[PDB]
Amino acid sequence: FNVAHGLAWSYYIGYLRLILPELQARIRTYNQHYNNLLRGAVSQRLYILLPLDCGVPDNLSMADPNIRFLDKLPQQVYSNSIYELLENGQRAGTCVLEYATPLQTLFAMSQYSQAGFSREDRLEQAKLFCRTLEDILADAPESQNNCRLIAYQEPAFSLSQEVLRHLRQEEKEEVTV
Amino acid sequence: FNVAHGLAWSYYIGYLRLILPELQARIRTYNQHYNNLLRGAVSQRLYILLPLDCGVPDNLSMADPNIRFLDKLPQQVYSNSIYELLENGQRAGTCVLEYATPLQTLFAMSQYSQAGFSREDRLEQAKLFCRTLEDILADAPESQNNCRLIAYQEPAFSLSQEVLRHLRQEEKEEVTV
Ligand SMILES: CCn1nc(C)cc1C(=O)Nc1nc2cc(C(N)=O)ccc2n1C[C@H](O)c1ccccc1
Ligand SMILES: CCn1nc(C)cc1C(=O)Nc1nc2cc(C(N)=O)ccc2n1C[C@H](O)c1ccccc1
Ligand SMILES: [Ca+2]
Ligand SMILES: [Ca+2]
Repeated sequence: FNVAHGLAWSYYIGYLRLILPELQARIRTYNQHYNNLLRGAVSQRLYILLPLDCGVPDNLSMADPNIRFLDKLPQQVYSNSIYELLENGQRAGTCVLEYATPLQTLFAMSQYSQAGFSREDRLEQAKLFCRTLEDILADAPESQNNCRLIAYQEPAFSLSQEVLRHLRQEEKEEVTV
Repeated sequence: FNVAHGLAWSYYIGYLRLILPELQARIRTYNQHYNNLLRGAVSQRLYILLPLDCGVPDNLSMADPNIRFLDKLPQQVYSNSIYELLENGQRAGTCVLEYATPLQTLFAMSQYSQAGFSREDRLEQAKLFCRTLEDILADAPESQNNCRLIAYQEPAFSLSQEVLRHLRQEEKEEVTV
């Protein structure tokens, strides 16, 4: 009994597979502007946050003030937000960012006593969710190239630094190959 | 590996548990009107259609012309539609009706070759989805009393007659106990 299997297939089949094909185009179009204006550039991939603690806030800035809302991404109806990642008050990167909503279900199940679903169970299923979604995106046409999973366990931490590490690695890969 | 487990928990935790508490109130309020006007009454439970063939049309009338859109249910934002069930052109019942959207995921997976998910698999998981959702609603507070699952296999059929059978049984139970 692994709720993560169905959660990952539902998230892919019912959302990612539908939104991702439009995204590269929406982002390029925006980047004409962003460039001419702030000489900036938004990464072309959807960055999906996968906190293993299944903590999804209503606004990213609350999880880290160095993650600042910049703009809504226009449509070519799906709402997607571009954020700037700050270091010492300076813009260090920009990207389309959002949390994987299925993790909220895992959180809610761990607080729903009738489910018999412990915090240990929640963590196990959050990891399984990440692995399954990775497997799906690996076999998937282009979708894998249109997004990046950012999974992290917080100790008992800077989310903006984690995202910047990925953005910088993404650029490195782009220019070296 | 059973995607139905996660589909059913996600459908409950992320939708049914959230909508059902408002529903009895929305329906009672509407029924003041419906009564004073057409001397009719809308059943107080959400009827969820669970076709085991995972065929979900964009409009109910296409699955059966004796299922006719009547009105949108007002809010106390969730969109819910009241339908009239016809027999020989006459109104025989009314209820809030909708398909269980997770079955669409099962359908899409059966057409997504990379999933390795056959029609046999789809049927097996559609049944498991129904059973799991029933189990969840059975342990759930009031939610079980605020909705009714209508699961059916179509041969190789009148959907309105299936729904009316349930509505009439529901009334019988109400008046006898
Ligand atoms: C069903 C897919 N899924 N499975 C799991 C598990 C988690 C998700 C998921 O995350 N879904 C989802 N993400 C969305 C993002 C936006 C946006 N970015 O504006 C808008 C709607 C979004 N939906 C909802 C979807 O369209 C829908 C389904 C049924 C009925 C109405 C709507
Ligand atoms: C996530 C829950 N789920 N799991 C499976 C599996 C199927 C469903 C499902 O059916 N979901 C759903 N049913 C909806 C009905 C209405 C209406 N009747 O207006 C509006 C939104 C509705 N959603 C979407 C939900 O709000 C949402 C999730 C993530 C992001 C944005 C929205
Ligand atoms: Ca956290
Ligand atoms: Ca059918």
